Amino acid sequence: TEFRSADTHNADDYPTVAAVKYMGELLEKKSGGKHKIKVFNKQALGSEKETIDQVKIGALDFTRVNVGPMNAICPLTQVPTMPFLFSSIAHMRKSLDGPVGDEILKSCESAGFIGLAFYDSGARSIYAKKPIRTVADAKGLKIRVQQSDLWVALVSAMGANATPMPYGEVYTGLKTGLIDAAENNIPSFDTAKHVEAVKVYSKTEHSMAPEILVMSKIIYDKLPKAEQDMIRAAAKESVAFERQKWDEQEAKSLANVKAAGAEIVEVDKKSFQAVMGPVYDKFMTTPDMKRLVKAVQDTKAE
Ligand SMILES: O=C(O)[C@H]1O[C@@H](O)[C@H](O)[C@@H](O)[C@H]1O
Ligand SMILES: [Cl-]
Ligand SMILES: [Cl-]
Ligand SMILES: [Cl-]
Repeated sequence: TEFRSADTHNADDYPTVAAVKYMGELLEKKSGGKHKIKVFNKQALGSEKETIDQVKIGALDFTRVNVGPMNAICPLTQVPTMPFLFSSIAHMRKSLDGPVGDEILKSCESAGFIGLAFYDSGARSIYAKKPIRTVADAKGLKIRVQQSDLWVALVSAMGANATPMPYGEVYTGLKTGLIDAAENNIPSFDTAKHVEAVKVYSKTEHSMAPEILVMSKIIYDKLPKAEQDMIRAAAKESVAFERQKWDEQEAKSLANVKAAGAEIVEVDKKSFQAVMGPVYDKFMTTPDMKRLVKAVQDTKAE
């Protein structure tokens, strides 16, 4: 069959878009040409929230979203969203590739989603019209976040005025001053054109919330076991491809925004980490969540 998958990003070569296209190529190979994936980027099939609901009801086969908008519907996705959980991108990758990530992926089935892969999304940092070097600088800042209660809390802990909005509304919001700031990785800051509106990128690195690729359980459950396995393998094998593309995009977008006049600022990251204890207290509240946070931070470096 020809499966459909959604992505919000406009660029046809954005790493997440390229990665699901690569997954499709692998699936064609593994299935002897039976199965294919068509990737609808440019939010053609809806916002992240909308596509999650379409996958839930089986109208859409796959969606590639960030964990943020999955925080309510698949609560263990909150774990890798948590601020300053991971010590480095290497730590994140090892954690997500191992038993922690695999358990989180499996946990979404209870809500109607087959979790297939985590893709890299770098670290998210504040961008605004002024430098945010300490948490005091963030006080009162009108900053967009994703549609997630955890995210509202995360940024509120900095003293900021968290403003949940869909991704597609952020560019115009920044241009018109409806919002002061937002937060994201550099490729998003670049490719969504947020850098056109605000130039100061303060490296708070306050989350490494990854992307998650999910399939509709309704659709998955009707496929033969052998074909379910092909899909899972193709997704898993696409992660290494996504990461190589992601590394390249990190560099390309950094060059783009520096050339465009962005001011990249180092910050007192401990200032921001020091306010996050209550976020763990208020969100990491179940045995599974506590166990998985601990497993992540018990992970040994290579
Ligand atoms: O902030 C957002 O809404 C966006 O952030 C990006 O990092 C992510 O790649 C998008 O899928 C979307 O979640
Ligand atoms: Cl395609
Ligand atoms: Cl969106
Ligand atoms: Cl944001």
